[PDB]
Amino acid sequence: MPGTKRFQHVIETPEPGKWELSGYEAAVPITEKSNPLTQDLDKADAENIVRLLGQCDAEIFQEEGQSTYQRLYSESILTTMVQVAGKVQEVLKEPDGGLVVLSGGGTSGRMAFLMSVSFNQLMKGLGQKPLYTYLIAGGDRSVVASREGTEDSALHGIEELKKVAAGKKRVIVIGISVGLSAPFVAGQMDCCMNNTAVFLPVLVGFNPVSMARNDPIEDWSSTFRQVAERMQKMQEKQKAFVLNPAIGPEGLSGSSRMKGGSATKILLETLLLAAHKTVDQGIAASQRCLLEILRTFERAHQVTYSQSPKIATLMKSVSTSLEKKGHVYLVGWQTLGIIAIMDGVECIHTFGADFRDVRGFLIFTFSQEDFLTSILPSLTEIDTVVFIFTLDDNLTEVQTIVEQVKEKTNHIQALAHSTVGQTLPIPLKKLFPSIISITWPLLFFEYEGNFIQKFQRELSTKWVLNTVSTGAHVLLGKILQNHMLDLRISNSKLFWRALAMLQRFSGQSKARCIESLLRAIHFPQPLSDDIRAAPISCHVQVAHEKEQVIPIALLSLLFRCSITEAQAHLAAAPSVCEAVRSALA
Ligand SMILES: CC(C)(O)c1ccnc(-c2cccc3cc([C@H](NS(=O)(=O)C4CC4)c4c(Cl)cnc(N)c4F)sc23)c1
Ligand SMILES: O=P(O)(O)OC[C@@H](O)[C@@H](O)[C@H](O)[C@@H](O)CO
Repeated sequence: MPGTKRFQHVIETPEPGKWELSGYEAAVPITEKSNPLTQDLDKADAENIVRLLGQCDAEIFQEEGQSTYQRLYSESILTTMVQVAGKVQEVLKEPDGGLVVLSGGGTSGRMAFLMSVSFNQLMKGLGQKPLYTYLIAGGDRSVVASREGTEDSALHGIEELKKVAAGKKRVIVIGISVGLSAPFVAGQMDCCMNNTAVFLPVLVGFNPVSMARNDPIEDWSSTFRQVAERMQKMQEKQKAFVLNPAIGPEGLSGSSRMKGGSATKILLETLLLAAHKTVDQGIAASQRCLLEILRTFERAHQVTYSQSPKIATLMKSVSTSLEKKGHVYLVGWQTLGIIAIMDGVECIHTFGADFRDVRGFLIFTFSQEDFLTSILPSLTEIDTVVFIFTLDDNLTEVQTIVEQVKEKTNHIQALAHSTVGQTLPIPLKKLFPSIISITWPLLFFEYEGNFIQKFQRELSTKWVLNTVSTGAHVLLGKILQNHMLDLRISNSKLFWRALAMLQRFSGQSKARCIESLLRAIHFPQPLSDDIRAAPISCHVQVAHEKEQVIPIALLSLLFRCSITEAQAHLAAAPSVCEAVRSALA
């Protein structure tokens, strides 16, 4: 019948109580799983929220059991990291015609950008020509934009790759897809494997290859899984590498911007930084140089979450201000301001947020008097402003801005990073009662910019902002257990997550879940056989433009009613969330 092949590969909903015994749980990609830790994330008070996420973040460094999946510290993973370091050296010693591309969609693209710059800086601080570049799906504007649709073409990945790679004779392509999912990266990897004379592909994500996506990609013939499997075969002869430790589920299910993005920086900062440090010394990069770096990042989690109490407070404030229809400002310097901007933008697609709700500023790129003349005017009693900087920053700029903002609102807070024994100028201190200062131990360091200190700081801020933005929205009641039910379907991945979420919460067959989702999407059009057989992109393109699709679908299924009926009931409920929970009892 129509739609049987489109949906053939969706696993059937199990019968009640047998989610485990059917083998269904074992098939959920680690990156899509419900993290047992956060099953009641929707009931946790702010303090618990910080704790539960700091703990989800911790799983990044948790060791492999004695049967189960390789992790970061597993010997097979570290070996792979060393051999890739190795290949990145060959290219470092031959910089004419050599290039290193970091590539992904969404937050994977954003991570790739930050790291391309950092390592380009390093090469320059040492007077050598920069060999790094990045690619992000949808081009360079995607870096600071919510543009979830752009990851779904393999040809557009290959195109961007052929662009930045022309003329070059040795290119290392680091494709980053947390879920081993993005067609944008899959095409790059396959192109690489078709021309190894020039290309060395390296795939980075956090599922076993047996859980890589196996869906048809609409402009292409292999699936991400086949690609990743061909890469794996090639690794024995060292012409492709798959670097894919399990780090455990996200605290918020499928929100791969969180642990996935952090583990991405962790994993590649470590490996690339080792690669540089050790070319100098004329030594093979070793499992032990990586280890040093890895353990440092691991201390960095402990140091960051030492400050948990004031992380929770900042959260409580961010939430209150969102709850009163107010807005949130994340102001910060150099690289930390970027991260601030990446985080606010990600709340748009993650939580259904207006871009003003949580937004970031680099000193988007609106600097001193400009910020004070444009943004400063229109503030309010109820708004929250966060200042994010290090004690190596233009602290004059800082205190100026804090001052004027002080008058507009009281809900300021700061995130301040120091080397131990640095101190706050006291006009800055008195301006923040409960300041969040993270003081870093002294560490020995090879290079001028002290890159290992940037990496620590960037990561620690990422964790703080991710945890704040995410738990603020959970406090508002927007999250259902540990799932974001009411997401906007803007790509094929998100279509499949919507469907799976409808199987999970309704408990009903796949045939019905699919029907109810396609009806909610395409309403007022009825389900014809064309619609049933359409490619997934046609569903996406229509769902992208609507509201509450997935809750309308769930209601229809829970009441056994039409879309007309479920819509009227959702309109008669106090809120989306109230209606859904209600129906679920
Ligand atoms: C936990 C919950 C709600 O049950 C859930 C959430 C999301 N996905 C699943 C799930 C369960 C079983 C298999 C698959 C397969 C998934 C899906 N693969 S697919 O697109 O080729 C196929 C069309 C579904 C997928 C997706 Cl959507 C993202 N990443 C990976 N690696 C992945 F395999 S998600 C998923 C389960
Ligand atoms: O890295 P992946 O698995 O290919 O995911 C790439 C993008 O879908 C993903 O980063 C998305 O933008 C984030 O909002 C997830 O929280």
